Amino acid sequence: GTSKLKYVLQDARFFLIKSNNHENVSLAKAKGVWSTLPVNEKKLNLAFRSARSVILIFSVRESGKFQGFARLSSESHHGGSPIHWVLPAGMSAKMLGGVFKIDWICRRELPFTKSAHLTNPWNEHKPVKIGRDGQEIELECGTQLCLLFPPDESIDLYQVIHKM
Ligand SMILES: CNc1nc(Cl)nc2c1ncn2Cc1cccc(C(N)=O)c1
Repeated sequence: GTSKLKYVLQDARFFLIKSNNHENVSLAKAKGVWSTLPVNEKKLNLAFRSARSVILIFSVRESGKFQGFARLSSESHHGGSPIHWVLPAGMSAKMLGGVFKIDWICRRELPFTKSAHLTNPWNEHKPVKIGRDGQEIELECGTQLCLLFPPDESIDLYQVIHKM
């Protein structure tokens, strides 16, 4: 069902994550980690303390889709085997230092064509697919967007609710 999902999304904050390549999103799904640029890293650390759930909604650039969504389980931390991110033109690897742990809520795709009726007040009411990496999505639009994804029956939200 969707009752536990709605509970997790209750009073959550939502952020759009734009990745330049599929390889890093695949790595994030396999390992439960994400790294972003320092400007967005600071925003996510502040949000993590402020909200019962912080949700990252992922979209690979030029894919025309979202690839899933996940909940932050930690603030960013440095120190660990450098994740073997595929670095775009000038990512320095030092800018992708700072690793957040995430718990996937949905690893299924959603095409942008399915979200065309959702606009984001925090980005001038443009369609929610439009936005830069780290753009915050207002609560009602973010909740609706997450509910549009196909159910991911491989995920049990029971352990996620306990992190809360
Ligand atoms: C593992 N984390 C990531 N992996 C990849 Cl492949 N792309 C990411 C990313 N995080 C943000 N992006 C998008 C991006 C790429 C280069 C420059 C900017 C800029 N704002 O100038 C933004």
